[PDB]
Amino acid sequence: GPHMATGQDRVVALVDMDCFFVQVEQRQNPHLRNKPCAVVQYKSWKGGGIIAVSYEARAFGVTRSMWADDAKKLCPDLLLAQVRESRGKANLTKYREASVEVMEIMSRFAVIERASIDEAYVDLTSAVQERLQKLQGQPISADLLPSTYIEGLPQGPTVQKEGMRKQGLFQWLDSLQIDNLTSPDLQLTVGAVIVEEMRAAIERETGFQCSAGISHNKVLAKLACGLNKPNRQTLVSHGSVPQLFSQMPIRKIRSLGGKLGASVIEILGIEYMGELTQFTESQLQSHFGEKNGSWLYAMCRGIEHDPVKPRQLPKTIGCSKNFPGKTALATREQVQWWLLQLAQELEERLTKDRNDNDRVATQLVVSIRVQGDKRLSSLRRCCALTRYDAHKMSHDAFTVIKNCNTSGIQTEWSPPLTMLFLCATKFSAS
DNA sequence: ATTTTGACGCT
DNA sequence: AGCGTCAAA
Ligand SMILES: [Ca+2]
Ligand SMILES: [Mg+2]
Ligand SMILES: [Mg+2]
Repeated sequence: GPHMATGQDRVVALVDMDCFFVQVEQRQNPHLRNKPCAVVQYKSWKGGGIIAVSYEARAFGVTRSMWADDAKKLCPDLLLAQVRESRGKANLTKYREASVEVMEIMSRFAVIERASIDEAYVDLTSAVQERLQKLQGQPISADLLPSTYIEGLPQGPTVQKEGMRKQGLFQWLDSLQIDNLTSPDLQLTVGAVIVEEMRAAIERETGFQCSAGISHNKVLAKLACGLNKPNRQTLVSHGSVPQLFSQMPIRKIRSLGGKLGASVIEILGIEYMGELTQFTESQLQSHFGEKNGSWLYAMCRGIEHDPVKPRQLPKTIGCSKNFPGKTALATREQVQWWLLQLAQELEERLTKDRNDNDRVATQLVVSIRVQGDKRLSSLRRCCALTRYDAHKMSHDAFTVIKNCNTSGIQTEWSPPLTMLFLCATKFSAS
């Protein structure tokens, strides 16, 4: 009752660029704008593997992970842009730089947590309080929320999408109590006003469109973001949670898309997130462990406490290449040549990182997979990273993996290597 | 033969 | 420290 916390203390947004790599290529090549297009890596094997797809192409059924030849079967007029290749491998530099562009715009508004190359969480609590004192009890106009959906509305006693959006927003604003500065729904609404402004700034200054979720925690912000894509934002209030969760498959909640979510479904015999409310915390802890149990118990009620971490920069810098099927590396020289290629790209990125962000990596992680191994990594070993020098780094990696060669012969490597991975970690200020 | 990434938990 | 899980374009 009067003491049960409700997790309404923060305003958190999640901003996710729409079909990010496609928008990077469409900005660069206007011929691709407003067309079914996709971004592909490599070209030789089945036309390349698709990694990003415009909404126009998704309408034909084109997806990520599809081979371009197969996507062309679904969408004969599909346009393709190829990821740059350098030193024999895919090079993602253009997209990393466009991402930095967007994160720097977002950082002007608030503390952000970089969640991936194209997504960031935003803690808007303080900015919301400032906007609320500036507003001075003034009602919030629908005009300040031109692309906002209110999850769960309209409800109760037009057939076009934008009509429904405005009806729901009108119901929400009609209800709002702008008299109380501590009102969580008012705080979320002001959050949404700020996110509209941030999204406008991103589009004005980069050309890129994005979607956003606004709620009281990261999990609900992330779920909200996906409810109305592309180029829209969705507010998920605390009161919307019971109905939203009553038909929400467990796997849709972040961290439950894999084995743990599968076990929640199997062990408890449920399908939707709301059904979790019928278990005690101790029951959930018994099945899924103390940490997971407590998390599930609060989450199914819409409550989560994971903070938006102040981290705008990635914590590791890695380079990896697969050598699938018959291309697996079977000679010592091949292995050394590819270690050099990886180390040269890594050196270039590390040097740029040191100049831009005043830090230096101190550990080099080398990972390999051998033909036959079921796991993603067959071997992970670390060593000192003392100089941003590709020849030294490639030598150190070879030194640390050379004992993996079963082969009795000199020049041959067995079992053949199907993957190489170099990752610089453990950054220190410089 | 999705590939190339990046964060975080367990022990 | 090394391994596993979950997620991203
Ligand atoms: Ca995206
Ligand atoms: Mg995303
Ligand atoms: Mg995606």
